[PDB]
Amino acid sequence: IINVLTSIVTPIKNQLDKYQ
Repeated sequence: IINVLTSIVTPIKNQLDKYQ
């Protein structure tokens, strides 16, 4: 679950990174 939750955060955080 934790690595999976982090697997969900991965794209979102990088999406933000790309957005910023």
